[PDB]
Amino acid sequence: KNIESLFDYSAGQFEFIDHLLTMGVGVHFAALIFFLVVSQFVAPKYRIATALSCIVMVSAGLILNSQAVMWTDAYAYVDGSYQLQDLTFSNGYRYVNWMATIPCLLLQLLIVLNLKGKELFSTATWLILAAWGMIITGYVGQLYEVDDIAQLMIWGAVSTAFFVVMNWIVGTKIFKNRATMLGGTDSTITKVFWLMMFAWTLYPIAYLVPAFMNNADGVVLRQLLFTIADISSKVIYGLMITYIAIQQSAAAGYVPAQQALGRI
Ligand SMILES: *C/C=C(C)/C=C/C=C(C)/C=C/C1=C(C)CCCC1(C)C
Ligand SMILES: CCCCCCCC/C=C\CCCCCCCC(=O)O
Ligand SMILES: CCCCCCCC/C=C\CCCCCCCC(=O)O
Ligand SMILES: [Cl-]
Ligand SMILES: [Cl-]
Repeated sequence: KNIESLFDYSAGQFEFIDHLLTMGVGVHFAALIFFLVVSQFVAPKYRIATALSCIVMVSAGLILNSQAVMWTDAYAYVDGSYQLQDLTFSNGYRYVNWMATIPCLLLQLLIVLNLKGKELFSTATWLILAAWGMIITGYVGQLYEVDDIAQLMIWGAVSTAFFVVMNWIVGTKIFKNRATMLGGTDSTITKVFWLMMFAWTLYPIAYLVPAFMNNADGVVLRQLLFTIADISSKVIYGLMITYIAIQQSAAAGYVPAQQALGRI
């Protein structure tokens, strides 16, 4: 059981959540068209990093669209407020989606870091195992956000341990392979690390909202934090990854990338 089910919502709270989720869909699908069109300017070595941004945009866009429809299915305006009907709304579906989206985000970073062969395969496997441990333990913890806050906290601590180990793998790989990067992207990639540290830390903050703001305004805050975090961790991040891919492509002599950069 999730905290959303405990409350009735004002028309203001209900409509704001619907608009946040709907705006989220729009931003991700608008970004998808950008990544699709610029993929032709990326060298073959990096083209999979731009394709992964397209995959993340549709995956995230579809979960946000699903959440928006589930939100409107679950509530109806009755006696002056939006009240729970027969259908349920939950954040559980986002956790399931992270099982696919987090590995995609991590893989596109490894590609632009110029990792290849055995090092790429072994780094991706450890990263994906750490990401899955984080997601599964978090998914279990949030099943107790109404019934048992102590259990939410302890599964949250286990999940945070996987998060910290994953961030150490990411940081280690970034600061080690920064020197292999072309066209000044050795500087850009350090900003990508900090963007990840910031954006990804908003998810455990949203996870703890039932512990510090268990009310209808807390429900709104959690959807707002997921909105900021999704746009930063998927869209802004994807735009930086694509910039890095095109810049390294042009530095390596890929003529469509040089022509695209020269045109802007
Ligand atoms: C596009 C979606 C992304 C980048 C999701 C990232 C999710 C996390 C970094 C989740 C982390 C969590 C903890 C560190 C503790 C509480 C449980 C989680 C799973 C919310
Ligand atoms: C990268 C940042 C992306 C985030 C964009 C989201 C912008 C819109 C967010 C907040 C505006 C504040 C709206 C006021 C909330 C009204 C409270 C209520 O529900 O009654
Ligand atoms: C119904 C939802 C409303 C639709 C939202 C459409 C607005 C799209 C605006 C921004 C999305 C960001 C797309 C990223 C392209 C990068 C642009 C750039 O080069 O700076
Ligand atoms: Cl190539
Ligand atoms: Cl997602």
